Amino acid sequence: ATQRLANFLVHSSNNFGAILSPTNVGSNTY
Amino acid sequence: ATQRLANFLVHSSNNFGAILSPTNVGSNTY
Amino acid sequence: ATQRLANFLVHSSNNFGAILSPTNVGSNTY
Amino acid sequence: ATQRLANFLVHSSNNFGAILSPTNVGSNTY
Amino acid sequence: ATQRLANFLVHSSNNFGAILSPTNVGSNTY
Amino acid sequence: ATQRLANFLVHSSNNFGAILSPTNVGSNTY
Amino acid sequence: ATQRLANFLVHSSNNFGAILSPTNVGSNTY
Amino acid sequence: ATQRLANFLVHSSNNFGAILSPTNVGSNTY
Amino acid sequence: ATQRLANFLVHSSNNFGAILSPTNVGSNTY
Amino acid sequence: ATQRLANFLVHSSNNFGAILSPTNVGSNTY
Repeated sequence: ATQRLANFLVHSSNNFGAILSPTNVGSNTY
Repeated sequence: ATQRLANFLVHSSNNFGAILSPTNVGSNTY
Repeated sequence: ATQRLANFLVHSSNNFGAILSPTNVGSNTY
Repeated sequence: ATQRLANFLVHSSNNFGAILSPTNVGSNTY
Repeated sequence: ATQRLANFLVHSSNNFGAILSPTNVGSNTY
Repeated sequence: ATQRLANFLVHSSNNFGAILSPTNVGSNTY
Repeated sequence: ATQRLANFLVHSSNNFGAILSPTNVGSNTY
Repeated sequence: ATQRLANFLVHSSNNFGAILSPTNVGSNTY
Repeated sequence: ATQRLANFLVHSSNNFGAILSPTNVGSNTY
Repeated sequence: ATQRLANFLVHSSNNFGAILSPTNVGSNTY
């Protein structure tokens, strides 16, 4: 059992409210 | 069992409310 | 058992409310 | 059991309120 | 059981309020 | 616009690999 | 726009590897 | 825009490796 | 924009390794 | 923009290693 993972960015959330408008953006390139 | 994964971005959510308008955007390129 | 995965973006959700209008957009290119 | 992980950035959250507009951005490159 | 992790940056949060607009940004490179 | 939701459990995922065998189980009752 | 939500449990994930076998279980009751 | 949420438990994750077997359990009651 | 949230417990994570077996449990009651 | 939050407990983490088995437990009551 082997895994090779190239460069990355990791995040996580939960969010709740009366009004939600989180902005999440990313434009990564190979 | 082997896996090779190129560069990536990972996120996760759950969200709830009276009004939901999260913006999620991404335009990655090979 | 082998897998090769090129560059990618991954997200996940569940969302619920009185009014839902999440925006999800992406325009990735090979 | 072996894993190789290239350079990365990791964050995590939960957030809630009356109005949510967190900005999360990243544009990492291989 | 072996893991090799390249250079990285790690952070964590929870945040809540009436108005949330945290900015989180990063543009790391391989 | 009104919604009434009784007690519940919520989860979400994405998963991938060479071999996948996640177990998800639940037996809730009214 | 009004929502009423009874008692609940919320979680979220993404997971990946060579072998995946997460266990997720719940048996909530009304 | 109004929301009423009863007692709850919230968590979030991302996890990855060669072998994954997280256990997540909950049996909440109304 | 108004939100009312009853008593709760909040946590967050990211975790990774060769072998993952975190235990997360909760049995809250209304 | 108004929020009312009842009594709560908040924690956060990130954890990683060769073997992970954190225990997180809670059984709060309304």
